[PDB]
Amino acid sequence: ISSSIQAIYDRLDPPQADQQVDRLITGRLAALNVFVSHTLTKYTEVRASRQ
Amino acid sequence: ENVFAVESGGYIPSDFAFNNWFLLTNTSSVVDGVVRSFQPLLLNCLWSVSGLRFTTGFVYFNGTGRGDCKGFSSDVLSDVIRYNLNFEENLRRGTILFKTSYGVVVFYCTNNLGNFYCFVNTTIGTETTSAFVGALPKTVREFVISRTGHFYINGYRYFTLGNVEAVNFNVTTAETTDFFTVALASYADVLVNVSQTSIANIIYCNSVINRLRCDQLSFYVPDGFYSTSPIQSVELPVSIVSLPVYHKHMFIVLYVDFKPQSGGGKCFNCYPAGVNITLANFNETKGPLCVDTSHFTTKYVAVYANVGRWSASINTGNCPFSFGKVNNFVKFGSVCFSLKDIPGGCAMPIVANWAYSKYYTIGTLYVSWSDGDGITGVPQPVEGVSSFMNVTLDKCTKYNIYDVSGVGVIRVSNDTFLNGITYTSTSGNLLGFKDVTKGTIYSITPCNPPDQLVVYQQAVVGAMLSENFTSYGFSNVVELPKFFYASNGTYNCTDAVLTYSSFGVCADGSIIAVQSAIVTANLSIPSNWTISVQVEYLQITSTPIVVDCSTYVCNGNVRCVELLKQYTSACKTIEDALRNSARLESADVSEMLTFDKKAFTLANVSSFGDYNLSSVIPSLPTSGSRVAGRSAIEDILFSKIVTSGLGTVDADYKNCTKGLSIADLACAQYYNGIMVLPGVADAERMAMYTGSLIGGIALPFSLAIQARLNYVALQTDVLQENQKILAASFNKAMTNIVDAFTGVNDAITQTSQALQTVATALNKIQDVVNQQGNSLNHLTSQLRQNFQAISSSIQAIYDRLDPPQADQQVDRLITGRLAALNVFVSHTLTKYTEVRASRQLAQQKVNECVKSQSKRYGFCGNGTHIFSIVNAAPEGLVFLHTVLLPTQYKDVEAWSGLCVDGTNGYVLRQPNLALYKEGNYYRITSRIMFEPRIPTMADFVQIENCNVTFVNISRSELQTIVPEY
Amino acid sequence: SGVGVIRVSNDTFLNGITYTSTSGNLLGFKDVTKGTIYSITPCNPPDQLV
Amino acid sequence: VDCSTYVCNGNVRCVELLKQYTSACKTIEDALRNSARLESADVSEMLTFDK
Amino acid sequence: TVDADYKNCTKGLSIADLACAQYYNGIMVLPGVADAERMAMYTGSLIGGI
Amino acid sequence: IYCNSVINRLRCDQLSFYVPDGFYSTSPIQSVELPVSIVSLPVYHKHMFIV
Ligand SMILES: *[C@@H]1O[C@H](CO)[C@@H](O[C@@H]2O[C@H](CO)[C@@H](O[C@@H]3O[C@H](CO[C@H]4O[C@H](CO)[C@@H](O)[C@H](O[C@H]5O[C@H](CO)[C@@H](O)[C@H](O)[C@@H]5O)[C@@H]4O)[C@@H](O)[C@H](O[C@H]4O[C@H](CO)[C@@H](O)[C@H](O)[C@@H]4O[C@H]4O[C@H](CO)[C@@H](O)[C@H](O)[C@@H]4O)[C@@H]3O)[C@H](O)[C@H]2NC(C)=O)[C@H](O)[C@H]1NC(C)=O
Ligand SMILES: *[C@@H]1O[C@H](CO)[C@@H](O[C@@H]2O[C@H](CO)[C@@H](O[C@@H]3O[C@H](CO)[C@@H](O)[C@H](O)[C@@H]3O)[C@H](O)[C@H]2NC(C)=O)[C@H](O)[C@H]1NC(C)=O
Ligand SMILES: *[C@@H]1O[C@H](CO)[C@@H](O[C@@H]2O[C@H](CO)[C@@H](O)[C@H](O)[C@H]2NC(C)=O)[C@H](O)[C@H]1NC(C)=O
Ligand SMILES: *[C@@H]1O[C@H](CO)[C@@H](O[C@@H]2O[C@H](CO)[C@@H](O)[C@H](O)[C@H]2NC(C)=O)[C@H](O)[C@H]1NC(C)=O
Ligand SMILES: *[C@@H]1O[C@H](CO)[C@@H](O[C@@H]2O[C@H](CO)[C@@H](O)[C@H](O)[C@H]2NC(C)=O)[C@H](O)[C@H]1NC(C)=O
Ligand SMILES: *[C@@H]1O[C@H](CO)[C@@H](O)[C@H](O)[C@H]1NC(C)=O
Ligand SMILES: *[C@@H]1O[C@H](CO)[C@@H](O)[C@H](O)[C@H]1NC(C)=O
Ligand SMILES: *[C@@H]1O[C@H](CO)[C@@H](O)[C@H](O)[C@H]1NC(C)=O
Ligand SMILES: *[C@@H]1O[C@H](CO)[C@@H](O)[C@H](O)[C@H]1NC(C)=O
Ligand SMILES: *[C@@H]1O[C@H](CO)[C@@H](O)[C@H](O)[C@H]1NC(C)=O
Ligand SMILES: *[C@@H]1O[C@H](CO)[C@@H](O)[C@H](O)[C@H]1NC(C)=O
Ligand SMILES: *[C@@H]1O[C@H](CO)[C@@H](O)[C@H](O)[C@H]1NC(C)=O
Ligand SMILES: *[C@@H]1O[C@H](CO)[C@@H](O)[C@H](O)[C@H]1NC(C)=O
Ligand SMILES: *[C@@H]1O[C@H](CO)[C@@H](O)[C@H](O)[C@H]1NC(C)=O
Ligand SMILES: *[C@@H]1O[C@H](CO)[C@@H](O)[C@H](O)[C@H]1NC(C)=O
Ligand SMILES: *[C@@H]1O[C@H](CO)[C@@H](O)[C@H](O)[C@H]1NC(C)=O
Ligand SMILES: *[C@@H]1O[C@H](CO)[C@@H](O)[C@H](O)[C@H]1NC(C)=O
Ligand SMILES: *[C@@H]1O[C@H](CO)[C@@H](O)[C@H](O)[C@H]1NC(C)=O
Repeated sequence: ISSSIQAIYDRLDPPQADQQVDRLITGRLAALNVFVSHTLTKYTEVRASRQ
Repeated sequence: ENVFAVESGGYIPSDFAFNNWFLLTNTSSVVDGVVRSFQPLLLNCLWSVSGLRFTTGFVYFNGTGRGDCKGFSSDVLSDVIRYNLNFEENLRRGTILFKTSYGVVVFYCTNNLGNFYCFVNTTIGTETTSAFVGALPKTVREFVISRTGHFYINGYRYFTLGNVEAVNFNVTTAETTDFFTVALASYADVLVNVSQTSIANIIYCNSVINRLRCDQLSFYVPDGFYSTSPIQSVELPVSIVSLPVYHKHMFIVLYVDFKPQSGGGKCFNCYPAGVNITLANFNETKGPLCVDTSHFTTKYVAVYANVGRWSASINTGNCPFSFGKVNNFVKFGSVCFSLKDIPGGCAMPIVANWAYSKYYTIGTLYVSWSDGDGITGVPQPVEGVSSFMNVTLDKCTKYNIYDVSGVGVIRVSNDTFLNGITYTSTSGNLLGFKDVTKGTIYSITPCNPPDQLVVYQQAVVGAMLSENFTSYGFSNVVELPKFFYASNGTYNCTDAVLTYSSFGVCADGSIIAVQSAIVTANLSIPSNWTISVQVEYLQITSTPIVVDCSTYVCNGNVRCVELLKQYTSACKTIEDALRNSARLESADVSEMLTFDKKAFTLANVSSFGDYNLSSVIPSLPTSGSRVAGRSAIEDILFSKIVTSGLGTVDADYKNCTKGLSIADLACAQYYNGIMVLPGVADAERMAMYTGSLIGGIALPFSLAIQARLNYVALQTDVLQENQKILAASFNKAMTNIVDAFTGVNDAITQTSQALQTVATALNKIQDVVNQQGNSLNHLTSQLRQNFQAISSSIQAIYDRLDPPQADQQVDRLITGRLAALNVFVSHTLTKYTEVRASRQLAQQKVNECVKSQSKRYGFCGNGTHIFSIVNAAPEGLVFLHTVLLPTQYKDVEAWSGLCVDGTNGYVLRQPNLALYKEGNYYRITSRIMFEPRIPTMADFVQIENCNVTFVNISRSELQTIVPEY
Repeated sequence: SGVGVIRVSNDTFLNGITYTSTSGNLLGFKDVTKGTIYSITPCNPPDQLV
Repeated sequence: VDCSTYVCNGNVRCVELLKQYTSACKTIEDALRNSARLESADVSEMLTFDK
Repeated sequence: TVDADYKNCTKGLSIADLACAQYYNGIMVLPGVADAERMAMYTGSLIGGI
Repeated sequence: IYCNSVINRLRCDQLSFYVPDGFYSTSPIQSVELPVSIVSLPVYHKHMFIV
């Protein structure tokens, strides 16, 4: 429904709200896992550059 | 008796066996694992009753009527009563009675198909509606009643009774030896270690450190820096801001009335009598009731009594909001309600239910809307043209500001901006807003932004804060260039146990920053030499993991596998990335682990005399089935480190379908298609490699070890005093580090240089084990997650649905589970790249330190190096380095210049060193050190002069300097 | 629900009626009337081919 | 990254729901922490001094 | 930004700059491992090596 | 090729006419139809047909 997680809880009964929020949790954990790959990649490239 | 005194505050003492106390469940009790849950394990009172006599009593969850409590007490409203039974007549006679808010309920069991069945006598008005409820589980050892009427027997919820005031349990006891304990308990938040489906040990997530254990599912937390946000204030003011608007106002009031059936002539639970429902002002001759006004409010009115176990409610049904919840500033372009169906609108069922066990849509509310705005739902009435702004400055607040909502601290701010009315980050969070009527700018700070905690030896030793006051109960704060730091630090330490960029933290939690032969001189030199053994660990490998992608994704379901084929090469690319990287680890480690039979037979205590290397040489093959076995320090190390509850890598598949017992983690993850390959570095091949490499120093053996001293010290250190006493000193140092691995022994500061390295090594090894466990846990646990489908159980989808519709549900699970694999592949490949660097460092450490004698400083221990020992460790090699250190540190004087035949003078161009004379010898050494090592040609230049600051010598006495001048 | 081989097993456990992995798969169950414990093995777990 | 704060924006109901994502945050944030510790070690080793 | 400084991010006297705004999202840039002082020290020593 | 033999199934499931030397995971094909087993807690068997 929204990116504003508080707005989901403002709108909905908790059983239905939690299944909306599971979409945001699953998305945001994927967004972190992408950023971790960017970060680790850059450290490996930089480790070669430092050597 | 096996019963205990409750600790003050209500906790269960950490040594307790949990002998017949069960982890409660609504379903699916875990076999082995670490789990975090709310459980009734915080105890408000506990006592026992014993079968010499019997007493019958009614115990109220408010604590009334309880027994004589042990160790501690509290008078709060309990959530649960636990009865724990020592004895064998179980529930097969006697009764349990519940004073329910409307009457007495009796539970009892009977066998009058020779086994026992259980029945509940709900009694109302003195008519008894006796009901069956289940078979009795065979050996009742615990049963538990919640205040909300859940009844758990042996840790499973057999049924529910609805709210209870008081419980009585009534028994006649065959012996004086019979007893049961009783406990009144409250739901508390705990981390639990479960083995063979029984509680082994627990911790409570109450203290700052235990919360950091719980939130990482680990009983041990490795040293490091951990992010945490402190728990937020339990209830919050509300603040509201909006643009002024004409306050035309409306109430949507919904009234629900219904009656029970009664007297059994119409059966009390069977369908609601007397149902009446209305909206106010729903004159349906006008059509659906519509919100004409700018602000509206929703009210639900319960006209019915809560007679018996009857309840009623609105539910969201299929709407993107709930009735009631639309009062929270939800906005619409138009919204309308009806009790007759309306087109395109969702419907909210007006549900009555009895006992949460029979449910009736006594009506429904039909609701329809346009998105947009001009209609807002609000908590309470409003009037006129003027509109309030309601704000709670400087306190954490729940806000709805210009139709944006969240939680934070609202504060008036020094900025002025012409533009806009709300200000936001890239992430769309509110950062501030403008009071449009007044031109003031307010800023939003999230209350409890993340702090960061420094953990060292499983206490929080300090914290890093965005503000200048002592969170976490620390004593003092200091400013630093980019944050505040808070600690119980005395600022009187110099050795850092952790480092974080430019900053070192010492063991007190206190924080710090980190970084002559020319002269007739007085300089300070060790007249005695002492040796220390220093310990370092490098990971050599990680146990390769290969996943059968088809089995992981589809759980073996045949329809799923046919659908998975459409994901062209998706499995192929995942599983081949894991296979290729496993093949490279196997090649590299197998290349590294050499052997040499000659050196291996020499690698023995017989070959070392005074030097008690007995603890580090590989053991004889007492089994005969091997060339070698683990050393004493290897067995201590492998046994001292707890294999993770989150996922094993010591897998063995040859029992996983013989099936004589319920699967351990190794088989349980193999069922999910995850295979740990056999370790590339077998304990035999490690003992062979390591033994050969220790034997490489025997290639007279103590005299060769003494020759390694001679690179520091020629003349003195071959004297029997040094030969014997340095060997005795080595044996003492070895005795200290083998004790330190064997068990916790306190380090004084002098031993702490060595003993901190042992503590550092064990924390690094336990961290490697725990990271491997977590990586594997995150993969297996994702199978439990349903990716916006009906269920994670792929067979259940096919049980429910026609194949065309089922396959589109399953595509959600396939897409999710292929993403979960792709994440695990990145974890795995990352760890192999980190380990490849660690392995490369380790094999050059083997060359320089272990085989050679390293000429570097600080590369093998903080001290002057003589030799190294290696041993196996978890996924690892561990190193012992032996190093020589100043003692009896005092003046030994040093000379600029030497005067030759009393007539010619010698001046020296070797500033890296110090030059000194003793016992008819002259010796040149690093500026503060006691190396009896001789000077050389072209260190000295010669002049037709002498000075009184020189020493005096003939051209034959020059032989003490060199034979060459 | 699922597919697998159900087998009577040597274990005894007091707790629960169903037993599960971290992945939420059934690993076994208890016949509540009789106190026997049964274990579930998935038929055709992955082998590996050279 | 504080994975809990990134995913849930500090909302308390969300954090209780996020606990069900067993070790998902733990593996993200420990990968970032371990790699940060290695960068700090390597650069701190490289940047010598001689008065 | 990566030139972060957290010691103003809750004093709150002005609306957050990017450094605080991303810290609100739980993203922390650690202090640079190579401080301008430690760089000047390393570099100076290494130029002095001639 | 026809995905009938053990090796040809391993070719087909990798979309390759050539399979490189190595170790390949496979689960053998399952029995074509299955008995049904049912377990449930005892309950009062009041019964109805929706025809
Ligand atoms: C099998 O399934 C059943 C359901 O079929 C599960 O039953 C539920 O279990 C959960 C816990 O897992 C229960 O929640 C806890 O209930 C405690 C008692 O709550 C009742 O009384 C309080 C007032 O005393 C009411 O507020 C509750 O709810 C009502 O009020 C809210 C207000 O928002 C309404 O929304 C509801 O509609 C109700 O009208 C209940 O009537 C309660 O104390 C407990 O609170 C702690 O935990 C929450 C988070 O879960 C914290 O926010 C809160 O701050 C409390 O924790 C802190 O406070 C304690 C105080 O001593 C301190 O020690 C610490 O500081 C601590 O951090 C929580 O709400 C739920 O009520 C229950 N439902 C039913 C219907 O029974 C079973 O548990 C499950 N079994 C297993 C084994 O999994
Ligand atoms: C979680 O709970 C289980 C069960 O208590 C713990 O496993 C047990 O751990 C103990 C040591 O804490 C092991 O005991 C040792 O076993 C060896 C080998 O038999 C023996 O030589 C030692 O003298 C000692 O007895 C025990 O074997 C092990 N039991 C099982 C069934 O695994 C586990 O360690 C707990 N985890 C945590 C983090 O608390
Ligand atoms: C616990 O709840 C019980 C039941 O409501 C309370 O006991 C009753 O209290 C009323 C008012 O004093 C009396 O009329 C009843 O006769 C009491 N019954 C019994 C058996 O005592 C009790 O007072 C409550 N206790 C606490 C600590 O709140
Ligand atoms: C629970 O209620 C049932 C039904 O009222 C009780 O069983 C009846 O008890 C009376 C008196 O002994 C007998 O006349 C009936 O023939 C019984 N009916 C059946 C079906 O057995 C039962 O005794 C109550 N449970 C108790 C008191 O433990
Ligand atoms: C830092 O010092 C403070 C005292 O200045 C310690 O505070 C105690 O904490 C324990 C555990 O919560 C309490 O039982 C005590 O009552 C507290 N004492 C006071 C005076 O507040 C704190 O534990 C110390 N922390 C560390 C890690 O050293
Ligand atoms: C208590 O249990 C005994 C079992 O012998 C039974 O005879 C008695 O009627 C019970 N009394 C109550 C009040 O449940
Ligand atoms: C119930 O079990 C007891 C146990 O000895 C037995 O004596 C009695 O006959 C049984 N009653 C029945 C089957 O009705
Ligand atoms: C239904 O309930 C409402 C609210 O109490 C009331 O106005 C109305 O008279 C009741 N009866 C009918 C037939 O609507
Ligand atoms: C602000 O909201 C609170 C919440 O109860 C209320 O008590 C107070 O009257 C409100 N102030 C104004 C100006 O409406
Ligand atoms: C505060 O506001 C005034 C006027 O906007 C400005 O001169 C001053 O520099 C500001 N100081 C800070 C710290 O924002
Ligand atoms: C921070 O706290 C300390 C100790 O109370 C105090 O001396 C100092 O003035 C405070 N302010 C700053 C900016 O350091
Ligand atoms: C502070 O450290 C110095 C040097 O180690 C020591 O002499 C002194 O005793 C220490 N003081 C305390 C009490 O920590
Ligand atoms: C060590 O050497 C001695 C003889 O030098 C020999 O008797 C003994 O068996 C050897 N021990 C081992 C385990 O190699
Ligand atoms: C070597 O040290 C170990 C320490 O446990 C001891 O058991 C052994 O007897 C010692 N052997 C010699 C030759 O000193
Ligand atoms: C495998 O089963 C056999 C049965 O003979 C047993 O002896 C062995 O200990 C079991 N091993 C494991 C790791 O389950
Ligand atoms: C190295 O050892 C010396 C002498 O024990 C000690 O003063 C110094 O602080 C140590 N430095 C490190 C980095 O361990
Ligand atoms: C089989 O069960 C009995 C009793 O539970 C136990 O003594 C025995 O050790 C078990 N053996 C195995 C291999 O599970
Ligand atoms: C932080 O606030 C202080 C207020 O005294 C100000 O002097 C300083 O310039 C600010 N620094 C940053 C980076 O915001």
